[PDB]
Amino acid sequence: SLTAYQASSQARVDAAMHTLFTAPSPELARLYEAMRYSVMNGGKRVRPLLAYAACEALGGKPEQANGAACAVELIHAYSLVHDDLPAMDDDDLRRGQPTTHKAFDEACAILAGDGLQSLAFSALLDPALSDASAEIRLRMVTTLAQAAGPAGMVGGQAIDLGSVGLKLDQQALEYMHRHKTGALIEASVILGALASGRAEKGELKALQTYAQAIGLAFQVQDDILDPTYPALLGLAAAKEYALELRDQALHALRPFDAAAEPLRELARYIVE
Amino acid sequence: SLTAYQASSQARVDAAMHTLFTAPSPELARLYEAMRYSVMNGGKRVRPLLAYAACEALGGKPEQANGAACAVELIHAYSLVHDDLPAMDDDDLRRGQPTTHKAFDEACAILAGDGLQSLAFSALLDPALSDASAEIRLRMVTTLAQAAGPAGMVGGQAIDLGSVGLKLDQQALEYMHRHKTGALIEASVILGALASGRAEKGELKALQTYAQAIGLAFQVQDDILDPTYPALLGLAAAKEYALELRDQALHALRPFDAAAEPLRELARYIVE
Repeated sequence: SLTAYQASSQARVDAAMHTLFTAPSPELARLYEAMRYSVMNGGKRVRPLLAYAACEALGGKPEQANGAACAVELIHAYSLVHDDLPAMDDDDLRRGQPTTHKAFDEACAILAGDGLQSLAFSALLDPALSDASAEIRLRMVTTLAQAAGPAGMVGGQAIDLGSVGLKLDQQALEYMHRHKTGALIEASVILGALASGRAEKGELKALQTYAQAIGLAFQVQDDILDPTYPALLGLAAAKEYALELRDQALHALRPFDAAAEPLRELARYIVE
Repeated sequence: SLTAYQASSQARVDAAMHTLFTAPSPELARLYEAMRYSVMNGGKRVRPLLAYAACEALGGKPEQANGAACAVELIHAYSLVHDDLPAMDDDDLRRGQPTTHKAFDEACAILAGDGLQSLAFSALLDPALSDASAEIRLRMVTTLAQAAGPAGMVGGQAIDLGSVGLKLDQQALEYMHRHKTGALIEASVILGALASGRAEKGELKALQTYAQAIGLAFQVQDDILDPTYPALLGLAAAKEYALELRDQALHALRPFDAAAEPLRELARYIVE
C-alpha cells in the first residue's frame, strides 16, 4: 500500500509550499492567489513523493528534499495552468473545479504559470527548504532547467502539438512521452537523490533507469484506464507492457536496501 | 556616444546565444525556430549591455558575463512573447514584423516563452558562457529568479493589468515600473557585477542605486517621447525628472574609475 507514504509526502510538500504563496504587497495579492489556486487544488503530489522517496532511498531525511519537492511540483503546476489555456488544450475545468483562467482570467493564468516557474527555481535554492553543498545544488538547478525546458517538458508539449495530423508509431509516441512527462519524473528522482548529499554515480544511474520506466508505465497505464498504447499494441499487449515497465523499474532498485521500499511501492501502485 | 559599446554588446551576446537555439532533434525544430524568432529580431540588447558594462566596471573581461547577458536577454525576450498574446496586450506586430503567435500560433508562442525562461537559467550556469565561483553563481540564479518572478517582473506585469480601472499616483506608478522593468534592469547590472568575481558589498550597493535610477529614467523618458509621467507631473516637470534620474545614476558611479564609463554613457544616452 502506498497510502501512508502518499499522505506523508503530500502533507510535507504542502506545508513547505505554504510560505511561498504570501504576496509581498497587497498590489500582488491577486497574482499570488492565482498561483495558490493553481497549486493548492488537492493534488496527489507524485513528483514530491518521488523526490522524498529518492532522498530517503539514499539515507537522507525527507525534509532535505523539500526544495526539490517544491520545485518539481511548482514546475508541474505551471505546466498545467498553461496547458489549460484556450490556445493550448482549452479546458474550462480541471478536477471538477474551474481552471485558473476561468476562475481568474487568461492574462492572470499566463502570468501565474510564468511566476510559478520562477518560484520553482527560487524554491530549489531556498535555505529554509534544504541544505546541500554548492556543487550538488549546481547539479540540482542545471537538472531542473534541462528537464523543464525546451529539450524536456516544454519540448514534449511542443511535440504533442506537432503530432496533430501525423500518425505516430511506438518509437515516436515514446519519444514524445519521455519529453512531455518523463523528463520531470526523472528530475524528481534525481533531485531527491542529490538532496541527500550522498548520491554516487552508480546509484544515480540505477535511479535514472527506475525513473524512465515508471515515467512510461504511468502513460501506458493511463491509456489502459482510458495515438495510444492500446491502439498501437492491442489492449492485451499494452497491459503486458505496463507490467513489464513496472518490472524494469523494480529490477533497477535491486541494489538498494529496505529504504527504497517507497520507490518500489510506487512502481507497483501504477498498475494496481 | 554609446554607439560602439552598444554594437560590441549586441554582437557578443548574439554570438553567445547562437548555440542555444539549435534543436536536439527534428521533432523540436519548430519550437526552437519560434524561440529563435522571438530573440533574433534585431533587438538592441540593453540588458546584455548593462551586464557587460557592470562586469567591466569591476575589472572583469566582458565575456565573463556572457552567461549573465544571455540570461537577462532570454528572460526579456520571453516576457515580450507572452506580453504580445491575445489574452495579454494582444499585438499582431512588434518592430514592424509579426509577433511570435502570429508568425507561428498561440500555443507555439506560449511554449516558446516558457522554454526561453528555462533556457535563461541554463545559460546562467552554462560552463561555455562563464566561470564564476559556486557561492557567486548561487547569488546569480537566486537574483535572476527573484527579479524575473512574481515579486519582480511577473509581479510588475500583474500590477500593470490590475491598474486598469484604477487612477495611479506617482508612488503607485513608480512601484509598478520598479517591478515591471526595474527588477530585470537591476538584475542585469548585479549579475554582470557578480560575473567579474570581484564584486564587493559597497560596489554592489552603488550599482543597485545606479540601476534603479536608470530603470525609472527609461520609463519617464519613454513617456516623454510618447497613467504617464507627463500627465502626473506636467511635461516640464517630467523632462526635469528624467534629467534628475540620470544625475542620480551618474552620482552613484562617482566612486568608480574610467572602467565605468560605459555605464555613465548609458545613463546619459537615455535622455539624449
